[PDB]
Amino acid sequence: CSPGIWQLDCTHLEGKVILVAVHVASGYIEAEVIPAETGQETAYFLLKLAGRWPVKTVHTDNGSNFTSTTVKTACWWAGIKQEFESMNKELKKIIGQVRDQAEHLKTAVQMAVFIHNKKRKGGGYSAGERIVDIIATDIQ
Amino acid sequence: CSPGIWQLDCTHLEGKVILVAVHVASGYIEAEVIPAETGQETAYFLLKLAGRWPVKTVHTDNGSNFTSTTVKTACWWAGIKQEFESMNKELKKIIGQVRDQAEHLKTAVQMAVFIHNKKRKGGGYSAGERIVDIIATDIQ
Ligand SMILES: CO[C@H](C(=O)O)c1c(C)nc2ccc(Br)cc2c1-c1ccc(Cl)cc1
Ligand SMILES: CO[C@H](C(=O)O)c1c(C)nc2ccc(Br)cc2c1-c1ccc(Cl)cc1
Repeated sequence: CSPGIWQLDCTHLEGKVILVAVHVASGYIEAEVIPAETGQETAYFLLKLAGRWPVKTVHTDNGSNFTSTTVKTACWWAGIKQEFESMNKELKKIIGQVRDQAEHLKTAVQMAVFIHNKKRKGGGYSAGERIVDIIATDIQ
Repeated sequence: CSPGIWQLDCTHLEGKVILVAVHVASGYIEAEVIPAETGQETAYFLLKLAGRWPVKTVHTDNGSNFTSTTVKTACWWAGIKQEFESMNKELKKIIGQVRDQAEHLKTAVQMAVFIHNKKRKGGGYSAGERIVDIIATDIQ
């Protein structure tokens, strides 16, 4: 599985929208609570993600997510292409587990991302260790 | 220079606040436009950063930035310690250069972060390549 492949989806919780990007080869996650499922939020999230990792292609489970000119302009600019688990259920589990530790869901979501990315898998490395290892190896 | 060291500061542009985190050993940047310079925004940004990279210690040029219980609770939770260029001027340059390409400053800022992190330095690697190389080497 290519190191440049990400999957991006939205989930709903507490009337709010959680955008979840998963680095496919590693299981590493970035996520953000957005006010609305909009082309503009998606484009913005893509720019942010691409500035941080070498994002080559993005997949989704809802293709209509990527049809706005706003989104296609963000991929154009960042040089991203499209195509055309669930680690989303596990993230939601974690969120429920830490939910009480924070007032705002947005805070709980970042706690859950932290926990997911740092958890030793294979009982081995964490997803946070695997992404860095995968991308460095691909560089050299 | 230890791989776990980050510097975090706020700048002002267009009446808005830009929080800038710099990975010291590599020059890699993460940044975000926040509505207000608040303990809560800083804590939230720290949680997000720590979920993504192995953040051990954070430095700042304004120590009072880190005195709220809100912020100290985020470091406590994420296991971050404190202490007690400018690549901020260069980021501001980039921002001015792409400013016209976007309506919202927040969008321009992410474009500038992208450009900064992908630029081949030493004419060599980009900051995005160096951080991954530094952190992977430190893992193995
Ligand atoms: C960053 O937003 C937090 C939240 O959504 O609950 C928040 C907020 C909004 N207010 C706080 C006030 C005092 C203290 Br002590 C901690 C917080 C916290 C807080 C909650 C959990 C952590 Cl790990 C760090 C800070
Ligand atoms: C994401 O927020 C953008 C901005 O701050 O200017 C935005 C916004 C807010 N609206 C757009 C509407 C149509 C088209 Br085409 C592009 C955009 C864009 C846009 C601007 C630049 C890029 Cl690279 C991608 C999208």
